[PDB]
Amino acid sequence: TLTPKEAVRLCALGTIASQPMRYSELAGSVRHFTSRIMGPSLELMGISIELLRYEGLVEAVDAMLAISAAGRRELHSLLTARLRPGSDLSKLVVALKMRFLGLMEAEERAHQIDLLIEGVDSELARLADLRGGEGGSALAAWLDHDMALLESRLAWLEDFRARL
Amino acid sequence: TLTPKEAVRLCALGTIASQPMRYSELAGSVRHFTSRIMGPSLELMGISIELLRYEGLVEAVDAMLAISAAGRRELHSLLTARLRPGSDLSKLVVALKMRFLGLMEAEERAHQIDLLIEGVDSELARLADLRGGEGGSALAAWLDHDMALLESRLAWLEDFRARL
Repeated sequence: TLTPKEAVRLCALGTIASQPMRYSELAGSVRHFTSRIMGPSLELMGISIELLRYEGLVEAVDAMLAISAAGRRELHSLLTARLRPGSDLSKLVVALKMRFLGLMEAEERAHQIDLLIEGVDSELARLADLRGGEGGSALAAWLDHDMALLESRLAWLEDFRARL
Repeated sequence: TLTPKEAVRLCALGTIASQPMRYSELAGSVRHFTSRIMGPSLELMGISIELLRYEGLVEAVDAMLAISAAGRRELHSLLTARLRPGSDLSKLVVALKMRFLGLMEAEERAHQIDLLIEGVDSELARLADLRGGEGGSALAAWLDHDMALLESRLAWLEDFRARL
């Protein structure tokens, strides 16, 4: 499974592999893509595009940049790597909140469910932003699917909240 | 958002808060619960139940143990903490695989989708293990819901694989 720095690198190397770009454009794109999927991700702000040029993964010509042979190998290595159910700890935390819901006071239980609804709403809005009409891509297909499951989760949470 | 050590602590403190238990029983329960939700989680093996007794969060009477006043405060603090879309990096990694699917060779694309199916299958089996008949709890309700969304994801991935 990839480290957060490797996930950001995968995003940068894949983005630059399609078409050459200016440093500012690449940084802006990676920041937008990663933050729409993961939320603000403030811990990743230091993971900048400057290091890629340092290791010869990206080459020049606010400079216009492009991928290199070393960058393409790193790209394939990163891209063809396994996921894990480890590296999505929120599933455990939510499962623990559900399991120990009775240990909280009534008011606090309702509040915790309100917070989960707020989070799903927020996540749907970010994915809708990223999705933008005009399908065909694996990404557009995946985003439509992920949003459909999120809409079901939102309805389930609202049902739950209404039963409390 | 909680650290992995804090999530394991939440599991331990909530489990012991219901009924007193022997060290071995508590360790076994936490290991089973956390690993069914998160997969093997081999990096968390060092996060043992021994430290809880060290900080006075749990007290004695392979010793029989029980929660203390300090443990109950820590339990509430951990239990009433926000989640984040940060701390579930697999969403980004899968989104990146979908976005850059065209950059892989045809055989590798099919293989990557086979791996995602294998992961969802595995996750469903672990959650089915944890769920065990006899509803009513927030956890049973949440697990039935999460499994329903996972079954939809499995069907979507199989559809995707059949179109390649």
